[PDB]
Amino acid sequence: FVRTKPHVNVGTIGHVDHGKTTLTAALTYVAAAENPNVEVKDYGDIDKAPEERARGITINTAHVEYETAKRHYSHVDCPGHADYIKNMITGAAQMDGAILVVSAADGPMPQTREHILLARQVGVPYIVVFMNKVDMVDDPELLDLVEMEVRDLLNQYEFPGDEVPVIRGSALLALEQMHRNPKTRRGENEWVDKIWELLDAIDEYIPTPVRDVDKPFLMPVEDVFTITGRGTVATGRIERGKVKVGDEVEIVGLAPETRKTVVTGVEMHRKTLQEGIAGDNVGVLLRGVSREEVERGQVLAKPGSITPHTKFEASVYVLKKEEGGRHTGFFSGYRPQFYFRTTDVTGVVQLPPGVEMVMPGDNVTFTVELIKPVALEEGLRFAIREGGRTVGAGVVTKILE
Ligand SMILES: Nc1nc2c(ncn2[C@@H]2O[C@H](COP(=O)(O)OP(=O)(O)NP(=O)(O)O)[C@@H](O)[C@H]2O)c(=O)[nH]1
Ligand SMILES: [Mg+2]
Ligand SMILES: [N+]
Repeated sequence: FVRTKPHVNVGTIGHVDHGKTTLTAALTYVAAAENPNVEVKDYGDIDKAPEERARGITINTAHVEYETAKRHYSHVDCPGHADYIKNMITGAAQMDGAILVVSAADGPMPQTREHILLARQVGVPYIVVFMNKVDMVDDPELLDLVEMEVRDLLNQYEFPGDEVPVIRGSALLALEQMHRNPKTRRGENEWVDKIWELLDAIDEYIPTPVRDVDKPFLMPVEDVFTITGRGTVATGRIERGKVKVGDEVEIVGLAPETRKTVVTGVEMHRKTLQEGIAGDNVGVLLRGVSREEVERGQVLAKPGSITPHTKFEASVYVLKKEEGGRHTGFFSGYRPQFYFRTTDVTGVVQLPPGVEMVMPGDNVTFTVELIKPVALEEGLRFAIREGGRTVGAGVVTKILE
């Protein structure tokens, strides 16, 4: 992996079937007619898992690479199915900016809201909107109506909704055009120009993040698998610092105790790296651990730079039924799921002696006790889900134990 341009992590979010995967595929084809380094990815190359073919939806987050003239992108395509929100969050947790896909035909839908909300509670700082399937919507009035709703929906979850770029296009027709002529450059085709229009927005609207490569190494693990000839790979986006082959690193969280290992390889999009730095989306080849000894939700950290915790105080907003949350309140003993970056863990809600009940729409402080240790830190935003439903959004305010 030779690096020439700044690197940025983007991805696709939005409601089920709105066209996130098709857009992703389209992006690779369009980009590759300019930059020959870009490897094109077909629809089936992205939704490739047997279970994805079987069920006809995206299930796993896929990582595709493309590039523009200005920057190198790692793109994380997420599922929109309500049942795979867990995966969407882990994808979003790797994004420096997200492309919210919204179908012009259907308008914003329940996971349009939930994905914006969750993107925030995993720190996604910027959103561009791609209004898709415009080739099915003749009436300009609705298109304006759809934009209006999306811009306002973003304003609710504290995104500059009146400001975000909203690119109107058709992911399918661009992708069809690139299939008919892969050498199709900018300007020759109106649909392919809409993708360029999207690419331009990402280039200019989504800024390259400030990344501290001097702080202790920290990579939240998004995934773990086995490379047949090499070993166990933990993947993820390096949050800070650097990792080289030969470094001792600690696997932190989700197990009773931390374990140390030696990095024996580092790869970004299958091209081996010498070193991995903050921002990079890498695979870290770990030694002496099977894929049963590392998992999604743990972090790789500079040995002893991080202490996992189980108990904290949070400032929490409980969603209203209208925002897709609970219809009724909960008491102490409520045992929902908590999502921090790529981590997902059961915790126990313990309210203050005065507080007997927490109602939807309430802002409240309580203390949470997790059933496994996790890499936490003051100020870390998180999400609460339970019963296939996002119920709350909070932030750690004080680490207790
Ligand atoms: N007419 C039209 N159909 C489109 C367009 N983009 C996608 N579609 C169709 O919409 C369907 C869903 O597209 P897909 O990319 O799978 O959506 P998704 O958002 O990735 N779904 P999921 O939430 O499962 O990941 C497919 O049948 C696809 O062909 C478009 O621009 N125009
Ligand atoms: Mg998809
Ligand atoms: N996928």
